[PDB]
Amino acid sequence: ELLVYMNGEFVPESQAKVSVFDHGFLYGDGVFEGIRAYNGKVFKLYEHIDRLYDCARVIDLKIPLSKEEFAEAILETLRRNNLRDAYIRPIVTRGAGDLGLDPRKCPSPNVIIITKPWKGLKAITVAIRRNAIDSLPPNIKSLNYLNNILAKIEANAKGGDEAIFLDHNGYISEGSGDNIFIVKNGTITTPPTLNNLKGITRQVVIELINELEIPFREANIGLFDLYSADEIFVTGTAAEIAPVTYIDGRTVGNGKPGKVTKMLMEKFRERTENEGVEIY
Amino acid sequence: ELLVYMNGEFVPESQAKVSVFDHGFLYGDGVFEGIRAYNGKVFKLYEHIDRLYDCARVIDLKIPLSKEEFAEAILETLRRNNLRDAYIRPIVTRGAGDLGLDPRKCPSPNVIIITKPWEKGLKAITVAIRRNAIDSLPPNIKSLNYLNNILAKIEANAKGGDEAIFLDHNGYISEGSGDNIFIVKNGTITTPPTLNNLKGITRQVVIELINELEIPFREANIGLFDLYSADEIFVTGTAAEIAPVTYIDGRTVGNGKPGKVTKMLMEKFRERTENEGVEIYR
Amino acid sequence: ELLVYMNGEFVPESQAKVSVFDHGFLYGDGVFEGIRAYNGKVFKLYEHIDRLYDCARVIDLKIPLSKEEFAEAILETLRRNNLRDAYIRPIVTRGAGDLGLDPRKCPSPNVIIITKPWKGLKAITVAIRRNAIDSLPPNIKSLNYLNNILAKIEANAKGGDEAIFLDHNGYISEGSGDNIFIVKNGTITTPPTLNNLKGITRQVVIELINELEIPFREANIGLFDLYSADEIFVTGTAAEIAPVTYIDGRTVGNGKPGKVTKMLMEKFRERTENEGVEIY
Amino acid sequence: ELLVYMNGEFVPESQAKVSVFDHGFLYGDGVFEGIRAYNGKVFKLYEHIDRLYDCARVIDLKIPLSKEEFAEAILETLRRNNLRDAYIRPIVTRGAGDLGLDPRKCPSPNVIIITKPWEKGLKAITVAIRRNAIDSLPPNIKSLNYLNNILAKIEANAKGGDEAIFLDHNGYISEGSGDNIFIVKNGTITTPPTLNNLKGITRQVVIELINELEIPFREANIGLFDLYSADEIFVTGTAAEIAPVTYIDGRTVGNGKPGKVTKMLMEKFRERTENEGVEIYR
Amino acid sequence: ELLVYMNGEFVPESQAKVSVFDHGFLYGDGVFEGIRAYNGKVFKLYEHIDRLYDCARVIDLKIPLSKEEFAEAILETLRRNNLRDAYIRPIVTRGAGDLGLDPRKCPSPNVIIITKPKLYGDLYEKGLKAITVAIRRNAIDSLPPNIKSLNYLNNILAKIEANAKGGDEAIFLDHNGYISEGSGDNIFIVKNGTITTPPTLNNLKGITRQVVIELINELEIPFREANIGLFDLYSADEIFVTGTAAEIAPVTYIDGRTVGNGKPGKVTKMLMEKFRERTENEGVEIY
Amino acid sequence: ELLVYMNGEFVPESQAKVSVFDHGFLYGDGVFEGIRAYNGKVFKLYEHIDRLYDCARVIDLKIPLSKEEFAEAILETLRRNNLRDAYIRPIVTRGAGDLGLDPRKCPSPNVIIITKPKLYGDLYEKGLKAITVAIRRNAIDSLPPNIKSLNYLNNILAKIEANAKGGDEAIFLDHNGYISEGSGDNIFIVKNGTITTPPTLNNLKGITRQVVIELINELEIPFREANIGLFDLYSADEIFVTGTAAEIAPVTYIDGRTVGNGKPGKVTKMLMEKFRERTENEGVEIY
Ligand SMILES: *Cc1c(COP(=O)(O)O)cnc(C)c1O
Ligand SMILES: *Cc1c(COP(=O)(O)O)cnc(C)c1O
Ligand SMILES: *Cc1c(COP(=O)(O)O)cnc(C)c1O
Ligand SMILES: *Cc1c(COP(=O)(O)O)cnc(C)c1O
Ligand SMILES: *Cc1c(COP(=O)(O)O)cnc(C)c1O
Ligand SMILES: *Cc1c(COP(=O)(O)O)cnc(C)c1O
Repeated sequence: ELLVYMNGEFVPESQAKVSVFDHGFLYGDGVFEGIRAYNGKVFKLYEHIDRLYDCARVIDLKIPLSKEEFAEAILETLRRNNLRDAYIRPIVTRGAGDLGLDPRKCPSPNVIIITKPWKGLKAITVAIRRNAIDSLPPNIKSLNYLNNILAKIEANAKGGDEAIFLDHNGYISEGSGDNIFIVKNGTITTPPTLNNLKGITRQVVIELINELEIPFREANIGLFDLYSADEIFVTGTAAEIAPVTYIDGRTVGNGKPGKVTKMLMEKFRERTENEGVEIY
Repeated sequence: ELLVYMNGEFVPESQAKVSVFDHGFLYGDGVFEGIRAYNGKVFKLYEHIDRLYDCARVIDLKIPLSKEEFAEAILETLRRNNLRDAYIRPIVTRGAGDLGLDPRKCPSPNVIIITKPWEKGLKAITVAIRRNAIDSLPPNIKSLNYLNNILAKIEANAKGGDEAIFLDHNGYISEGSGDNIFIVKNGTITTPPTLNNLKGITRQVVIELINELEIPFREANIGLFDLYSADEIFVTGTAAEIAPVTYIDGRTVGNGKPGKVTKMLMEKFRERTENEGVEIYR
Repeated sequence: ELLVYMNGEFVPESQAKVSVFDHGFLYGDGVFEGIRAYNGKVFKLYEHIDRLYDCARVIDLKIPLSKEEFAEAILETLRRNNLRDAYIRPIVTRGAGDLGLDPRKCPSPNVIIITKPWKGLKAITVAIRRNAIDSLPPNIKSLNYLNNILAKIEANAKGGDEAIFLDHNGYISEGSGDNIFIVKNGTITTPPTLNNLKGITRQVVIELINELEIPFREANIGLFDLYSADEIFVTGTAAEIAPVTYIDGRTVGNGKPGKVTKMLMEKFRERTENEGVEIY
Repeated sequence: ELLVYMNGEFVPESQAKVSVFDHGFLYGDGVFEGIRAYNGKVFKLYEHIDRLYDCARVIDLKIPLSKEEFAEAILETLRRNNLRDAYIRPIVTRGAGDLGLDPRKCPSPNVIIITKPWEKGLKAITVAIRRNAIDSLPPNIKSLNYLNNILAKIEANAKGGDEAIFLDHNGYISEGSGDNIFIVKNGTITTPPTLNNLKGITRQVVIELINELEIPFREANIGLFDLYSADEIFVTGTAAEIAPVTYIDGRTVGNGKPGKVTKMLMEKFRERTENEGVEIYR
Repeated sequence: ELLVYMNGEFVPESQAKVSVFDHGFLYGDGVFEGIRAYNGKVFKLYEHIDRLYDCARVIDLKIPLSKEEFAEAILETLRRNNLRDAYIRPIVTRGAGDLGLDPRKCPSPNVIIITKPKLYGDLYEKGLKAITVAIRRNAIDSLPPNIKSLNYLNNILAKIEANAKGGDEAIFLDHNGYISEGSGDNIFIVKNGTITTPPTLNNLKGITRQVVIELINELEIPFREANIGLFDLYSADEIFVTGTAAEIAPVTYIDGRTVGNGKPGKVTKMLMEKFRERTENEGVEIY
Repeated sequence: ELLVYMNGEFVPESQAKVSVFDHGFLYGDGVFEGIRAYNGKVFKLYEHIDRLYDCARVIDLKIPLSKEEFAEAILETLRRNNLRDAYIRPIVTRGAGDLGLDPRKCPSPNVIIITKPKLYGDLYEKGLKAITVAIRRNAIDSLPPNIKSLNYLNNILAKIEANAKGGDEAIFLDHNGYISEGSGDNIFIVKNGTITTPPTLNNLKGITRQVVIELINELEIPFREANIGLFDLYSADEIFVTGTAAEIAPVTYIDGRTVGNGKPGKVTKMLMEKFRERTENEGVEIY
């Protein structure tokens, strides 16, 4: 049985439980990460940690471990589970307090680390818009994911593998759990991150694009751009690079993964084979 | 030790815990209520349950109890704890599934019920952060995604406020971080339409009291100009009841003491909580 | 073969054609109506005419017939086709001018009248928003219907019989071609018309609701209201009252037409049997 | 008499007519282009066709000609009319179907090609009506729904303007009613990003000329403040080419005469239309 | 020479000047009113004063006079100039401070009251030609339009558009595309015998507007306070605007378009006559 | 007593007054500048003048002085008061007209120049405590924030919030939720060694801001002009604001939250020192 890190103890999965009084559970008042181990090494471990700490700062939550201790803890929980290929979900919550909202009454944050062993998508645009930048900033990878879940429920009902959000301005934002890229006449465009999330996989992809010297723009786009694109793909830690071959039932290109997307998938695979922090 | 209802079992508080795999924890993927018991009667029990079932429907969650069984579970939890004056927090979550978002992989929801035992105004401040928008995370869902509200509270804590007041994206007043808002100006009471806030049970009772008293009343969008020129402000909710707001953004509301109308509504509300409700021990 | 009214001539359907230089065709620069004849009488003929003329005024288009002459023309084209149960599509365009946009160069509007013989809907909310009140006012029943068509294309791809628009504020607007009503705990709500279209069928329905003394509100609503509604229906000249029994795959009530909706359908049917202008 | 291309036939202008059942007429359900021929060569023929096919794809319309065949049809229509200096208007519509909206009932699109034979600035005015929004009726589609643009022109006609200037809902400058917009301020040229307007072929040529001349250039959102303080303004499009704007909202732009930079771009553009294009008679 | 009230002193017009350091001047940091005297009586004097004090409260400015003392000051300045028919402009400013924004550094508000002695033209025959402006009304959460403040550049910019674009009157929309008001007057429309006017939130809670609604309800004309848009303006049977200085002004053309027959409408004309009657029959006696 | 330039005359401060009928006073209808003299030299004098003339053009106001005559007037008013270190406030107003809004009825603008003799405190140690305000910045299509106008009540309202809410400095968002600026200073952030500042569209095209970007590019610090939001502010390593009066001011706390260690950051401190050097080495000689 896999062990979960809970505040420094390793607890079997079936017994890994949090107080119902934890503000993480009552109010989604916490932050989280998603990280992959490939063949014994943790891909972009430090970058993910840095984002976690930034998100914690945004919600005014003090993580009770230094960054190095957090990295050790992630590594120790993979070893304890004897994992080499894994998805890792670190979570930091506000902890318990009074029953109300007030985070000043919550003296002890809680730290959890879950480790689990490890043709394109039909995407649909959803009616629901992404969380606004001045209500629930979407750059926060928080435990408030019901915006994302409502979009997923739409896609499930409407013939889609993946939901695509616009923002309130009508700009394309992202998928429900992944950043979005388009290819047109050989130029790649992706939205600026402000209205979506500063994806680590997106950042790797951009480095690859610039190394391949493929023309690239970070620019807001709309429905006209999605429906006229030669290729679409989405990016994220779990999905990696995933081709999107239909959009609202419309065929993208010939309906199979495009040339630029398949090229980047191969380069991305190479980076995951060659980089990372050693677990053992 | 108080006991927590958990899927039909009564569990000591200290051991009342949920799987870290529950999407309620992972994603705030659930709904909740807040209910008061006053001297052995639950106030507005059925209006709370009905709202819970509406919010669950909006997030496409089937609660695995009939409404009648939910009512019985709440009353039984109160009884097991010997409570007569209490605050009650029902929660329903999506339960566990895959580690990803998709609620279709979540076969079994969790039902939890927490019971706890139970003139100067509030100083309010308006916050920079806007209310969750009606086409992103509709504020009418009393869900476990409460970081909008907590972000507002963090502002109020830093800015000298007991209560944070939200605007929406249009610039319309919305509500407090956990309470609806009313103003009084030249004998007329105005409160925002519920669309950009939440359909409060307390707010509804108060409208009823207003209409009994024949005080002129409007449900209409308002802005900062209205807050800053009001004769009285108050907020409403299950825990706070009716709470006068005596300062706004450091500005004195009337004479800084609770206003004539607010006080009259406070008295009438107290009478309702004394005289109506569902009896726990019967 | 059915005849079409074209500027006072009656022209067989197969030869009923408009100059490609008509600004109606080049730029959708015209207005239109939809009207039903039931058993020899034209339902709300004068109301539809009045709306046509209001829409023409909004686009600064002078209709070259008085209102009475327009009514005569509609009646004459139904008689000429010997119709008793019909859909009528009157259309007024800018006419031809210079090839550019300028309506001042277009001296002669064109008047066309088409007459054709005559479980709920699964509705889906669409990603595209309704035309804005200060860009292309949706109260104009104009020949610019591509907003409406793009929504229809979404619904067709996404498992829907009917598309439902929000506006830019997130408020519910209407269906792609019909007004929307909801029923909850016995109260009926419909949006104010500003962000949709002042439907004649909607107006009849409201009169019926007030005669049945059913609690009613004209109030903006959102997704929360649609997904928690006991009943939904849409209204329009062609559709009449149409029950909506699914919304984004979610069951409305028991998945069959609700009690209040079926009651109004029966009352509406009675009004169409008893009112109208006689054709013969 | 000039002939119009209509689904492969060449029809005298006076008899070139489409079914009143065509959704192009009923609902403006189609796309169009605008193209110039200069001294027996078509300027930017392929960039126009490519845009037509993009706009058709966005409205989910399959044009029943390959791009190469469309190019041949345009050139043949010009030849049949003996034209050398011309304005060309290709149109593709959805064709006829049911009388209702649904494009699935429309089996056969219509292809039409119209050919016509072919220093003081414009007075511009800003209009009240905003540009069609990017998530309602995306302005980048050169569709037959042009009433947004005609409403603007009606304003300009009533308000003393040769050209109407749109803002978008954010308050950003968008474009003219049928032309893109550029400003010049202290030696730098700025033009809006295309998202809230239309990806003009003329605008693209002009950016190329700007970059050849090494004049500092920005693609950036601008507002009224920028228009009202500009040293020069000009608009661009196939019919107008580069048109100086010498007044804005009655305010004089520079000295009221076309500006130094605008004039230099006008000369360079004229050279391109003289020297590049697809030959009609070859 | 007319006298201007200036903090209790009465100063000839030509000498009535304020320090260049008054934040009223530097920053538009103050509030104002517009009130009319008709035939020796001040119309809605106490209502205008109540609004002044609310606007002041909104900008966190304490007016150093009781409401009753302000009413006496207005009446006194009228008497000292011997006026029977007049327009009155009370102004309260923040006063002088440091050069910076901060109102805490400003100890002493200035109170000024200007008093000055109807538009030429047969308003039963000839209305205003209105244009809708590109600029939008100041937003309810940036510079709330309900404040009758010295910040009137939004309003002046709209007037400049109108001046340039062949209008006598500028009409604002708000950011939502809802009709707001004219540059200085609330707006009403009439359609199929029903009168509509926007809620006041996006414009200003006009006292003339309020009087007109009272007259409307007396006449039993169907009435709606609702948001409206361009479609409503362009299809209206009648349009008029309202405010203290101009009273009820018909709008007979909008953005080119003829309203009705291009003359003031029947409803408008009836309201104009009733309003003028109202101004003869009510008011606070100056003498 | 210091003298104030007033349409060519030099008037002692205490006598420097403007008519209550000047539309500058009634309506905030005018434009201004803020310029500093350091050690006998005026810093970016011609740039400030160019901005004044652009703001005037935006509000359709013709300044009745050539740019060169305006430069001489500023220099002259400094010399007449014998200043070496000073803050200069040129103002141009619409002038007097009729009582109404209409700027056509206003024949004669007023030109005023105020000249007055650094914030107390170790700015290498102690920064500003900033709060984000509920009120949004004036919108780009209602009252364009790029205009340095006499309509500063949006800015004063934000300051009032800050005063009440424990801030030294108010920070505005715009209607889109993008960070705009402080109430009177542009804003910069620093994160992982990259500096970001908003495009000027939703705020004001600051001259201090422009100087700072020049210094940044000299230092080869990575730099982005991009929109940003609350997430960016709350996670920034450093924050500072910029403007003529305050120069470069570190912001060490935002809405409760400690920025870095609560002291001015390394990048900020380097820019402050370089900026001060710049102000010693450039400028138009007064004498
Ligand atoms: C985690 C996440 C992403 C992608 O981030 P990576 O760092 O590539 O895994 C994108 N969007 C949302 C909403 C997410 O939660
Ligand atoms: C629960 C709640 C309310 C008010 O609810 P009552 O039903 O009166 O307890 C108001 N606003 C928010 C955000 C809430 O969560
Ligand atoms: C015609 C129309 C309606 C309904 O109008 P009726 O007068 O009931 O037929 C609603 N919405 C749209 C978009 C329409 O075109
Ligand atoms: C066609 C068009 C343009 C400019 O196009 P060119 O391709 O340069 O002819 C600009 N705006 C609108 C609205 C248009 O229809
Ligand atoms: C004063 C004013 C009005 C009209 O108010 P009255 O009280 O009727 O004089 C309307 N709009 C604006 C902007 C105003 O300043
Ligand atoms: C003057 C001003 C600035 C700063 O500009 P500087 O030219 O650097 O003095 C920034 N914001 C506002 C609102 C201002 O008035």
